[PDB]
Amino acid sequence: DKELKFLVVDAFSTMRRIVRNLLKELGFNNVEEAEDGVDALNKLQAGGYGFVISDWNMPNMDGLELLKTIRADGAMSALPVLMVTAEAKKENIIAAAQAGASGYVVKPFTAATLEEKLNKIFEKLGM
Repeated sequence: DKELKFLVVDAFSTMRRIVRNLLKELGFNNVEEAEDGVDALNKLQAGGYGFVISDWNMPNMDGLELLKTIRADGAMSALPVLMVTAEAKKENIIAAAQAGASGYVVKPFTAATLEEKLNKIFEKLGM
C-alpha cells in the first residue's frame, strides 16, 4: 500500500512539490502531478490511481467541480479525495462533505498532519 499511486492537483508548482516531498517523507513515492482539473481528469482516465489530493480553488475548474465529476464517473467513483484549503469555513466543509470529499486539510501542514489525515481516511475507507 505504500505503493498506492497518488495524483496531486494544484495550479501552483511550488505547492505540488511541497505535497510531493511530504508524501515521500512518509514513504509514498508513487506520486503524480496535475496542473488543473481538466489535466487531472485526463490523467485519471488512464487508470491506476488510488488517491487524489486537490486544492480547493484552482483557476477554471475548481476542487469542488473536479470532485463532483470524479464521484459521478463510474470508473473512478470511489477514488479517495483529500481537499486542501487555506481557509476552513463551515460553509465549504459541509459542501465538500455533501459532494463526497474523503476529507479536508488546512494548509500549511506538516507530514505528521498529513499522515493523520491519510490514516483516518484509509481506515474509514476500510483500505
